[PDB]
Amino acid sequence: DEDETTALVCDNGSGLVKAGFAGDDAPRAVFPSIVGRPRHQGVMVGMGQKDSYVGDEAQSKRGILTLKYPIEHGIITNWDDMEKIWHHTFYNELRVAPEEHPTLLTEAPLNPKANREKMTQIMFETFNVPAMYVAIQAVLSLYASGRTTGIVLDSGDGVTHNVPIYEGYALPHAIMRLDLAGRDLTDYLMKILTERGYSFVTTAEREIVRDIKEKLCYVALDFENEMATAASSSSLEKSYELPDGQVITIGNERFRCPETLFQPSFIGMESAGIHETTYNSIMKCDIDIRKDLYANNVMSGGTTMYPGIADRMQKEITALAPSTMKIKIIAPPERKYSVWIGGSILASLSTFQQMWITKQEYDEAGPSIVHRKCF
Amino acid sequence: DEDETTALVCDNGSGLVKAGFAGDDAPRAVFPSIVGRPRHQGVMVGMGQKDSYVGDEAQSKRGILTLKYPIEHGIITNWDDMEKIWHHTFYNELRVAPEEHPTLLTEAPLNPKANREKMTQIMFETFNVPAMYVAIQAVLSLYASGRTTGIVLDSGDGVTHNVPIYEGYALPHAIMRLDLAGRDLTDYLMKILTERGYSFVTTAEREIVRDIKEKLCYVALDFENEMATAASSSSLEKSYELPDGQVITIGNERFRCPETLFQPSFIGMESAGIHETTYNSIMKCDIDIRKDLYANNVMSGGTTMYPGIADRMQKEITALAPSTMKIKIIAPPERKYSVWIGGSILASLSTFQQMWITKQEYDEAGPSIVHRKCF
Amino acid sequence: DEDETTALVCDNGSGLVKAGFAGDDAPRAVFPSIVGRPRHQGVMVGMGQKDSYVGDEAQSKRGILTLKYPIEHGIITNWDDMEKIWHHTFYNELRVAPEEHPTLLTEAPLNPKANREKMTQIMFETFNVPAMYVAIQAVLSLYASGRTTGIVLDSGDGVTHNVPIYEGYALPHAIMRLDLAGRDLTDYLMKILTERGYSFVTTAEREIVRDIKEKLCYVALDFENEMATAASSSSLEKSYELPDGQVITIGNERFRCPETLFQPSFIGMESAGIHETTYNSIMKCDIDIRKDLYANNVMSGGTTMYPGIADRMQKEITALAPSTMKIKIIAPPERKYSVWIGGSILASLSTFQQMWITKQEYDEAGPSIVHRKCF
Amino acid sequence: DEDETTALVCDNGSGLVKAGFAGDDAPRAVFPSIVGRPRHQGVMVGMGQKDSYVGDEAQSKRGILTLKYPIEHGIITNWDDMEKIWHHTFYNELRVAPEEHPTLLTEAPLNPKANREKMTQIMFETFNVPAMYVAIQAVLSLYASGRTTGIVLDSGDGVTHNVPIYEGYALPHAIMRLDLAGRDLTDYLMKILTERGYSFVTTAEREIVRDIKEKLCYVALDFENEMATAASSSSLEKSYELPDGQVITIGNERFRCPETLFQPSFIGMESAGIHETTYNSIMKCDIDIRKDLYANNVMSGGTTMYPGIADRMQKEITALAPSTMKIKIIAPPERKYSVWIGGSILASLSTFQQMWITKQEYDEAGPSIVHRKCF
Amino acid sequence: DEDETTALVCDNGSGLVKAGFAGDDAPRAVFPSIVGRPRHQGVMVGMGQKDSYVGDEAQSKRGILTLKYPIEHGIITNWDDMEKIWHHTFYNELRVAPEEHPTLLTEAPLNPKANREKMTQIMFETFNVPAMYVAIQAVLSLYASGRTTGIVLDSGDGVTHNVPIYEGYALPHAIMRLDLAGRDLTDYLMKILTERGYSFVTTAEREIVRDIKEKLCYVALDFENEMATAASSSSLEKSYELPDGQVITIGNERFRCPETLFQPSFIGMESAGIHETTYNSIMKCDIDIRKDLYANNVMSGGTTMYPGIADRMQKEITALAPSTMKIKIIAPPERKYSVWIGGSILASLSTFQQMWITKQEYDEAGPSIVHRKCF
Ligand SMILES: Nc1ncnc2c1ncn2[C@@H]1O[C@H](COP(=O)(O)OP(=O)(O)O)[C@@H](O)[C@H]1O
Ligand SMILES: Nc1ncnc2c1ncn2[C@@H]1O[C@H](COP(=O)(O)OP(=O)(O)O)[C@@H](O)[C@H]1O
Ligand SMILES: Nc1ncnc2c1ncn2[C@@H]1O[C@H](COP(=O)(O)OP(=O)(O)O)[C@@H](O)[C@H]1O
Ligand SMILES: Nc1ncnc2c1ncn2[C@@H]1O[C@H](COP(=O)(O)OP(=O)(O)O)[C@@H](O)[C@H]1O
Ligand SMILES: Nc1ncnc2c1ncn2[C@@H]1O[C@H](COP(=O)(O)OP(=O)(O)O)[C@@H](O)[C@H]1O
Repeated sequence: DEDETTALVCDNGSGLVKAGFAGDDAPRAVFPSIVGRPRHQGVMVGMGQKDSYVGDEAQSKRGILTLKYPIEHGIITNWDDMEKIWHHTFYNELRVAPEEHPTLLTEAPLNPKANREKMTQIMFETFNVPAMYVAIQAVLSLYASGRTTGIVLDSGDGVTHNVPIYEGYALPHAIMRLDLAGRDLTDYLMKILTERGYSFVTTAEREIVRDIKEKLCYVALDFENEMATAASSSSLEKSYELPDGQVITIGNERFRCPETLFQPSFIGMESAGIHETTYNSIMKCDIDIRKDLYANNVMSGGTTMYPGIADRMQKEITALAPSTMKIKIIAPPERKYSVWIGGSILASLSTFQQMWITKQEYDEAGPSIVHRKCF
Repeated sequence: DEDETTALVCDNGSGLVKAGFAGDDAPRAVFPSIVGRPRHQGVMVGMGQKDSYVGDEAQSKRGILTLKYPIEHGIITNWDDMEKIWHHTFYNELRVAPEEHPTLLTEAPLNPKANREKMTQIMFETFNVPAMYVAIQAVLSLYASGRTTGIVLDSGDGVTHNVPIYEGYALPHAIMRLDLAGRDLTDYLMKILTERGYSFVTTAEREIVRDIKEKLCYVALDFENEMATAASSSSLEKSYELPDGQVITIGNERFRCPETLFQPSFIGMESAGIHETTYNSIMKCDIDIRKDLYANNVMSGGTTMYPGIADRMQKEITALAPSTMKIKIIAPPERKYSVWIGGSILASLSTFQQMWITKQEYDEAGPSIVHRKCF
Repeated sequence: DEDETTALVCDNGSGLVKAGFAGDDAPRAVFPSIVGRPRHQGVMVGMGQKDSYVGDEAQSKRGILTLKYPIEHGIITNWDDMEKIWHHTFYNELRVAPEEHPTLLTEAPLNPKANREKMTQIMFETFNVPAMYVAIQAVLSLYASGRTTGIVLDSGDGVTHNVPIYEGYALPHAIMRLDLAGRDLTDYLMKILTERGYSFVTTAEREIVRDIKEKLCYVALDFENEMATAASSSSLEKSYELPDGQVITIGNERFRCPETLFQPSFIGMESAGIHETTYNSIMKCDIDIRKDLYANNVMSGGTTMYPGIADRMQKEITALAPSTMKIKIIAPPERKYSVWIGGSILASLSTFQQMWITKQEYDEAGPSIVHRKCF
Repeated sequence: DEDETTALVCDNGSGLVKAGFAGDDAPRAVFPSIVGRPRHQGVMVGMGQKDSYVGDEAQSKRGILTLKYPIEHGIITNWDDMEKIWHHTFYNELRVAPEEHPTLLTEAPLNPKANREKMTQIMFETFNVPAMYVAIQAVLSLYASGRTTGIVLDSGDGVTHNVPIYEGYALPHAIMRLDLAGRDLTDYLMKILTERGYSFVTTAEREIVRDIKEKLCYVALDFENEMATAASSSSLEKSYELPDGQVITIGNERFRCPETLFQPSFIGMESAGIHETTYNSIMKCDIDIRKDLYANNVMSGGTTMYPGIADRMQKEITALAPSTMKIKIIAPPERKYSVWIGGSILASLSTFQQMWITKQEYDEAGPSIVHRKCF
Repeated sequence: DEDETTALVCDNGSGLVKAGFAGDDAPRAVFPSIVGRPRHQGVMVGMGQKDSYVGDEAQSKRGILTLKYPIEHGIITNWDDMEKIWHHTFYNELRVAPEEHPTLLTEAPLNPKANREKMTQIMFETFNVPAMYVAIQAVLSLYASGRTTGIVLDSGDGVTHNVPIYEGYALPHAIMRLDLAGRDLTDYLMKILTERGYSFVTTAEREIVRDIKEKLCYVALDFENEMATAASSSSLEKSYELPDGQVITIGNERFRCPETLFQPSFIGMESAGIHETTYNSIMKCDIDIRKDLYANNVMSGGTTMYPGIADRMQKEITALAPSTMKIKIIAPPERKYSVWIGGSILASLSTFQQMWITKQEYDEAGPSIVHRKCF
């Protein structure tokens, strides 16, 4: 730094802009991926001294704002804020120039192809960065576990992926991405608060909804059996005092939202459970490889941190998995910051310098340079 | 070794690469002739530590690989892999230099003229081997036994040979070759199983078919009498559990594939079984040899070790053979390494040392040294 | 009929249930072979008229039904409906008694051996028909075309066969069958639409996928060469309006799924396309057979009605064919019902009166009569 | 004819049933001596309309058949077809009744004595023929040259003969027959295709092998000297494009198979060269007769039509022949049809009517009438 | 021997090397004159144990050999091997040096002038032999019979002799030699089986033929009457189970082959009968010599031992010989060693030692010392 290239590590995901420096094991800046916009209206004389709201600063105020989500479904809908997000990352959190170091940002797999170019364009040309790489999300989570073969089950905010990866980067398989992760479960809960009685309509309390979900809603081994227990619950029934005033009694609700993740039928969707994809991708592969795919079940992303998520994959997996192989869940103590931890690993590499896309490359090999390095 | 020339004893055949040192008593290194290649696909950051997997290292994996077979019919299909094989044999499976040992390899009788030269060349030019000879397959099973005359029914893995042998070795007027050994039987077993109800499409589980064959498909004493027992299947069936959650009950199939051995008509092949050729080759031989050819029916190679295999040649041969000579089937308890063990004995003789072709001789007489020394 | 024995001709395969009578030029009753099942749910006042939908009746509505396919892989996956399908054939769509006429059905090559009997047993024992035979799929397609010698590339409606045929009918050997089919392709198109930007899921729109395939998706002469022309689409992009209200611009898609037929490598499957097998099967054959196989490339089945596929076989076939024999495609003008037409010819011969199984033989000799006649 | 006896001329040899009429110089029917048998198997509806295959009709199809050889080694193994051969000759080629004319067939010298009777038996008694004679093969070839003393060297398909004949029919000498002619050379070539690399196993391509031999494989003056020339051949090395697809490179092979005829050591036999028999038979005869035996070296039969066969007998003969006599090869422009040309000569004789065996004679002088006229 | 000079007694003839010492009663060492040479070829590490198999050692094995003959027609055809034949006879069976013992050999009457000297030369010059006499062959059977005068019909194996012998030394006026004995009979049996339906031409199995002749083949009483007995078959045909399971029914052949002895006419020889020459030589002699010549028709040599041979000469002789005297066949019990016994006698008298030629006498009067005593 100031004479060494030394990159950053940015996991500009759809849930947290997990930024931090190269070779670190903690992301310095962690702040949401919601950009805020007013709705309070009125006159002014004094003001909040802002009018453009970004990350944690956006989050701060919710009572005066409607919280827009720049990245939905791994597609960045609004690019105008993205320079300013990254200006909030480099200048205003990490306290660095875009010029001093590259920037490793994340690509959510099977991304819309125009975004890959569009992003770089904002960086190099408009925000002068010496280099950058838009890595493949899921792959970074493999390296985080220290695994080098397995089935990476990354359920981050916006997208879930069942990615079988081999020692050397895999050839197209049933490597897949699906929207069914954390945001979606946030949107399901609100459905179910509609038939409850408690009111939660807008963006501003939707984030509060996402909070009520994360820290309580344990993953039932089977919904139906804990459903019957709901009748004379004692440990299923507790009140989650809303931390700004209200009691939010949650009975059946607690293991109703987590079960939805693996059974999209509770929404009224036809999508496959994430444990179905697990079977599909592993069975497809040669008989002698299934043993190691089922041995190494990597489960990263914050969504796979609900209480009792671990014991859920012990029956779900054994269902449509044979008796000819060991079945063992890999779930590292922390796993929310999983794509960011992996990029840090790459940045400790000097080959990643030459596996990243240079400033000069953009002008020298046209815009298609992007897809030339990310394949 | 390390003090004397002391060769290798190598059975570079199409079934097992039976490697070892000369003067050794067993092939220390023994591993099938399979070259592995990827098909993991997906996201790789790890590495299987090869791309062109070979031998035992390939054999480990089956679920990540596709299995090529480099010597088919005792004919080296691709010599480029043979080069990678020997680089794995000498250096990494025997942990010796070839710039030290001579090498005894095997030749399936009556091969292409080129194989003999192609083999010698890779040895002298690409391993600087002090000397080597690629002795003639079937003949060696004769030296193993201590026998000096007989009819060698070497059924290796792609090739069957009816070599009536004498100490002044038989001329090409009695010796015969026909493709009908072990690999050819494997692709029939699955054939008749496709209509059963199990699937053997990919290569890696074709190998599994080869396993099922050896340790459960016994040779029918009379196909027709065991066919009739099929009405009351009980002794017929017996499940071979395959650990991917399946059970493989095999009925008439257990003895159906072995009768194909003796009747190529079920293949669609118009050729004669192994018990017919026996007659042909003795009837070609001189009258004053035929009683002892029948005394000395040597039945070698790993294919001729299925349960009940030997006893079929006690009734079939005797069928259209005379009743005027003592029929004794010579089928030792072990005849897998019949060629390998015989190849040790010759590699412990010093006249076989002067019978084999030195490094320098190859420059003195070209590639053609082979056919100048051996025929 | 009712005054003549007049059999049926039924192509009870993976296509439609093509029924009609012996010596008919068309299958008068034609309705598919998908079976429909309810899923309307809730309070119900009337009824959907039918409980289980069969044939055409099922195909009609899909928005109230979830669509089973009782026959997948040429393996009858559910027998219970087959009974109503033949009841739907004779009684309500041709309005005859099964006891009036015999029945000619199809057997796809290397069917499971129980399926052959199972079918017969419900027909003869549970519906009674004076006689019936389950003829061999491909062989009928030869006589339909009018040839008597060639390479029949009968790609029926779920199952592909490369049958080199002669005046005598080929023995198991270079007659092969493979699952690699239109219905399999259907699941490859929906696959690629994920982040590309379209959505297809359920059963009811899987059938629409099959539609999008047939009438717009033509096979590239070489994918890679029309792929690059994609760069600016003009001859690629066209719109397929889908009823629901939504436009389906298809660029590369037109020839991307169709190439996958000839190239299961893009699926992720190790298997070889059907034109590789065409070479394989011909090199397997004896040389006094090969000149007429390339000379008369008979291209049968509903898969060779795909647009730009015949022209695909002018370069695919000619590629690894000797220039020592003429090569010329025999393409019939229509060949979807090639197996039905050919079976009609057989049901219009009297030699067939003795080539079929009479009702009474089934009770008289145990169910192995099936395999006694169609071996 | 229809009032004149007028015989046929039939050379029912082991290579061609050379039939034609009396006094002709062309055999009308010439067609092989191979009777065909199926091996294609299968079902049938249409068929080839035959199931018994005979001569050229047999030859036609090879891809559906295995070609049996009724006459091997001048011994007719299958008599069942022989009526049908002769029915294919008289009725179906020459277009005559067996009753209208006699039939002159050939006896290969030193024939198994039961065959002479066995043949007549089929004719007179079962196929009513007014007369017949089974002439002595070699003798007919003498008359063809117009010679009346010499040494007849008939190398037809199955048997070679060195027959010294005097003006009047000879008294037993070293008049001999040997199997070493054309068929045998066909069987040697296949040996040598085994060590080449090209595959030719069965009956069906063996006839093709016989073709590759006849029209290319020139007779070396000395093998060994043209062997050295093989190194940088230009006129020795040419490719015999197989006329149904393949190139068949033939180098050393060309003058390797023809040299075998005179040197049985290349097989691995101990038999005498045909030029050794020449010395033996001539030297044995009185000193004053050798001059005319060596003057008239008659070389008939198709086998003695390879290119450079003529110049071969100019050194071979002079080797062990003195300086006291002229040495001159008699080899008529055509000489394949040599036994048939000679019988035509006999049939222009009216003494041959009385030197043939009458219908009536068989019943009137028992079966031994046969050996009474042929001595 | 080691106590007296004691010669050998050798009746060095074509049918056996009848060897022994002087003073013995029978030849100990008896073995046919066959020299073996390899013929199976090939490469080797084992061996046939000789490469110039000779005598008893050659006769044991035959299946790996081609059999040279060194004395034919009682003319020693080759001397090169004869030396080696004696090197196995003297050294290795008689177990003594020829550098240490004299030698009684045989002279077949009327040998060419070199033969008498050539034999003797290898014994004096190369074996150094102390003394030797090569007595005259036929004469010895005379002394063996007890006779002093008579007509010796000495028929060993190569040479038949009609020797009238005087009390002393007869003169040439009726002594004759004709080559027509045993070995000729052998080539006629294999001859007459070829038209019958068998082959046994080659040397290795010719010896077997020779075995069949001697212990089976009996001379008829007259060909013509047992030729008429041929009508019935019961007394003709009888299977000669030849070890190898080859059953050989032979009818007229047992007594068809022996007649050839008395009749060269079936060979095609214009030479007359050996039984004709007997009369001729006695009709040449004076009347005061014939009465006792007919009293003494001495019949010696192993050819004169077929059952039915002797008794035939009571009808043959009396046919064209007078009835005024006693025709008595002196037919000894056994007469295979007939020449060996006569030499044993002579070699048991010391005056024959003194009638024989010492070593030094060879140098002292050159090679012509031979014809000086034994002319
Ligand atoms: N401890 C937790 N238990 C279960 N779900 C959680 C937990 N932590 C985070 N999540 C959920 O996962 C989503 C946040 O994912 P995040 O890692 O920020 O996303 P991205 O990888 O898209 O940047 C949120 O919906 C949140 O509720
Ligand atoms: N019991 C058995 N009968 C038959 N095949 C067997 C048996 N046991 C092992 N085999 C297998 O069959 C094949 C025999 O071929 P092998 O003799 O090793 O061949 P090559 O001479 O071609 O190297 C081997 O692959 C071996 O593992
Ligand atoms: N003219 C056509 N071109 C392409 N496909 C067509 C055509 N006509 C009908 N189809 C539809 O597409 C499929 C044709 O191929 P299909 O018969 O399914 O073959 P396969 O044996 O490979 O499954 C059928 O499902 C059919 O309904
Ligand atoms: N032109 C030729 N040159 C050399 N060999 C030939 C030629 N013509 C025929 N032959 C060979 O001679 C044999 C055919 O002999 P053929 O006259 O038909 O027999 P037969 O007299 O037994 O009826 C075949 O092996 C064939 O290859
Ligand atoms: N006991 C026998 N009966 C009939 N033939 C015999 C008998 N023994 C020998 N012969 C035959 O007579 C010939 C052998 O004569 P032999 O005395 O050995 O000859 P030579 O005096 O030339 O050495 C052989 O052909 C043999 O088959």
